[PDB]
Amino acid sequence: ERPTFYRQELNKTIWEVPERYQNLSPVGSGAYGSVCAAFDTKTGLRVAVKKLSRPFQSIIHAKRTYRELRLLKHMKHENVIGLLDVFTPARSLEEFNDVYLVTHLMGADLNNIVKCQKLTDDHVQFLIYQILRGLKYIHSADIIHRDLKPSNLAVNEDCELKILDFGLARHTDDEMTGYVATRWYRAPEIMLNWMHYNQTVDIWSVGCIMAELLTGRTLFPGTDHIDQLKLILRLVGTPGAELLKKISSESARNYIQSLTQMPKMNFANVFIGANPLAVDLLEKMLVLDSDKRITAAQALAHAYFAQYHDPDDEPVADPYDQSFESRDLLIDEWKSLTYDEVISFVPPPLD
Ligand SMILES: Nc1ncccc1OCc1ccccc1
Repeated sequence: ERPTFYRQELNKTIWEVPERYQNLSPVGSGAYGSVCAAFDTKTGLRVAVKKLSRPFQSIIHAKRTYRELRLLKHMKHENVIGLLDVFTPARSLEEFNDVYLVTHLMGADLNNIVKCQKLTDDHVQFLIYQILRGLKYIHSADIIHRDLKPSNLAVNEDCELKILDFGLARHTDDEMTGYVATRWYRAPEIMLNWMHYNQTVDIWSVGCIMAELLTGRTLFPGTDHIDQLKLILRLVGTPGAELLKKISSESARNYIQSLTQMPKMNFANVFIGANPLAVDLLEKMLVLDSDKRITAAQALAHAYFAQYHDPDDEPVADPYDQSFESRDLLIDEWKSLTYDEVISFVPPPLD
């Protein structure tokens, strides 16, 4: 039942993994955590294996670990990263200390691929279609990604795309500061914390990505939070009184009102030469009032995607119980929860 493990040291650390995984080779330069590429001899799949660092060192870290495992176990969709395997060399709860996770090896992300360059309209159609397809799935389970950007989108030779690296740990203030890609795709309401946010923040990110694929340029490359807000408001216009009401921070509401009023620009003269159907879709995504943005399910039926739309093949997710987020537990309790999820894991059918 229990497989045989073997040990080796790599650039760093003792890795201890089932024999099925061969040819471990350090990847990412540690940008993704401690990650090795490998070949899984049981599936024939090229895989990424992550060893979690100090998963249970604190309450906050124990919960993070549990959170990532729960989320990865839930997701089963062509356009979303899933879990191939999860293991520990530990034989009991008492000795449980390390957690390893296994997924498809991704090669190129959309960032380091389309760096500084425009795509053809049919490629924009197909890439945005798949993002919205994965997002309909994610949103139907009441999961919000929260951090969509080109670097979290993986694409292979045949233009096939998966969404990766969900928002699982809140960013520091410093990484959100200045002229940084980490902030350029973020909805204004969450960038300035105007109000309680919801899944519609992801649709704002999609519009920012779509614009960039059409022009080859960052849509809102702000030098800081406030510079970025000015770039946004110049395009979509300053808030009307209806939206101002919904901003529950008095200080933010007050700052917005200090600004000279501006009308929404003509998108056809911004995105010169673009498919009129693409322009129409951009206007429906890039709307300041989040209540009024188009949803993923609605966008999928938009005429821009007539080439790819298939209502019988755009599935939704099983319900996802997130009650644990409200829950306050000891380190050892989070750890015991995690062990149960490791132990109960069943791999996906190879078909
Ligand atoms: N899939 C990957 N491809 C290349 C480098 C890193 C990758 O993912 C790291 C990972 C593995 C397991 C769970 C979560 C993240």
